[PDB]
Amino acid sequence: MTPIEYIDRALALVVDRLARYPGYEVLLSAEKQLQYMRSVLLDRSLDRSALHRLTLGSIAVKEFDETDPELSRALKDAYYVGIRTGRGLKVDLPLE
Ligand SMILES: [Cl-]
Ligand SMILES: [Cl-]
Ligand SMILES: [Cl-]
Repeated sequence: MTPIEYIDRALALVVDRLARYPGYEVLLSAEKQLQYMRSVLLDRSLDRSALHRLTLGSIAVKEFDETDPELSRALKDAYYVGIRTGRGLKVDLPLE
């Protein structure tokens, strides 16, 4: 799995949930923070600074641990892989 696949998983679940709770500011905030992490992964010119301002882990615990554990887990996975630095990720060579 790549970090982006985790982000995209979380995003799909947030979108699914938004179909049920279209107004929910918490989900809308989560969607914004995921999209930002996604853009950071895709574009090096984008400043990585604001990553420290993200609250996805806190949101999962406070809002979804009880209510929606599938979403909670997905948000936590996405937050973690999103703040992991570039330099520690793993690479597979062809033929290996
Ligand atoms: Cl969890
Ligand atoms: Cl790290
Ligand atoms: Cl790793």
